[PDB]
Amino acid sequence: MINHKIFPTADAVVKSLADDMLAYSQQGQPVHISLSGGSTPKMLFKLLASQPYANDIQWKNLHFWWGDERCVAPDDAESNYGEANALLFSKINMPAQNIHRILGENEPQAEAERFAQAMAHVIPTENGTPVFDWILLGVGADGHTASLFPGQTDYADANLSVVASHPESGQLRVSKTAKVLQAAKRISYLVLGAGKAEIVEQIHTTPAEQLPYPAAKIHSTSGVTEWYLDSDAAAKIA
Amino acid sequence: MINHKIFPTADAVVKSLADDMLAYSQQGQPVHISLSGGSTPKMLFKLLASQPYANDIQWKNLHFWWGDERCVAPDDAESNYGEANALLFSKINMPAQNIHRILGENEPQAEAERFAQAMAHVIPTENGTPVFDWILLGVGADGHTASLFPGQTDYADANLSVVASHPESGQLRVSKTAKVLQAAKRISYLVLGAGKAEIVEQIHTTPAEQLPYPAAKIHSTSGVTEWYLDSDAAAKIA
Repeated sequence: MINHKIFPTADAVVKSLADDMLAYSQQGQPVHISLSGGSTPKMLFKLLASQPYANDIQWKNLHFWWGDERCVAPDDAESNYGEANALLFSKINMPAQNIHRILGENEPQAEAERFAQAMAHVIPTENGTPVFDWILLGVGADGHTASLFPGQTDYADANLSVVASHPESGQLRVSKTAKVLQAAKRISYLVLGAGKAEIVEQIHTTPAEQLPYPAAKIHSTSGVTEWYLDSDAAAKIA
Repeated sequence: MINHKIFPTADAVVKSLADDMLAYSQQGQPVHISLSGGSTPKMLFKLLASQPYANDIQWKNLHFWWGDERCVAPDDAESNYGEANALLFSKINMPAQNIHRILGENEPQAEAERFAQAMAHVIPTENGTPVFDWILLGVGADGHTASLFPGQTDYADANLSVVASHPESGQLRVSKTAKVLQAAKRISYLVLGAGKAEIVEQIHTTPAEQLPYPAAKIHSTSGVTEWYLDSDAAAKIA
């Protein structure tokens, strides 16, 4: 199933995400959630750290993992974990073991392997692949998602993680592979702002086969693939 | 906000709707639902009458109304209520008082007025207009919804209901007006099958002001407007 949601504002998108985080936490069983970094996740973290979310969300039932992470120390300005910690985790009461950071300070190939083994060990699996309850994703102006970049992504990668490099900066990242995104119950591309209007129009109107964009090609095989836009991102299609 | 959902099968569409019907019923308070007739509602009624829905849905909390009704006796083949009753109501335990049919056997104008007063009396209002929790809508091959037909719909009608005549047969209907649809918390256009692919593509790609279709023009003002499609109806856009 595919679900496209167009909200009037970025704030409305983030509220809807926060409401879902709360609902997940009330279910009772562990919920494994994969986090992206960037401007929309930043907004989400700030709302989640505020009342009444900070108090009402049952953080003990939620597990945070990362769809990708920059290979820098967790206190570096470019750490996804570091930003989530600064805006959210340091402001709430959540079991430390429910936060599953990628070790960006470590040798990346061995870290990708440790990260993959942790996912497979902790998260319920289907055919050996961890099944996320929810993966939050970005879409770059180049169509990338997590750190799966156009022209670098092996869609038949059987591993659960990969070391990839940013195509412009050469920065190393540890990323989930497409396989893990495809295995998830629900993945949600959070695509906000005028800056994304053009790529939205391309993905919306063009067969995925004709595009080089990982975000256009990767969907949950048997679950839900969602596109969250605000009116600015949707301005060319709605 | 606008929500588009594309499901792989008609069964999956109606499953999603029945799950929502269940959840609505579990809030220990009245939920006002407006029903359309036609193939998809038909499928929904059969599912609602099956296990586990027949027994688990708290029918005492749901109130059913009609977005439109054919001005025929309730046991006539052409009655929307009559079909809902044959497929669902006669198979479940639901208070008679919770089923608010349009009296299709009666003089249509005085019936439109009775229907209007009945909605205004018991459904919480906003600026005088009853606010439906959920309105299920069809979209005809001509773009009509409820019994609001292209070229014959007064989008500025301040009344809550209207007598309409089918443009082909002259058959009389009592319909909600556009105003009631626009005031609802949630309206959901249920558009299934290859027969709808062409008009799905037209509504999808053309500004509503350039289209004569009521279903292209009518949305919830401050709530959710949804389009539920199957792969077949989405074939020209996805």
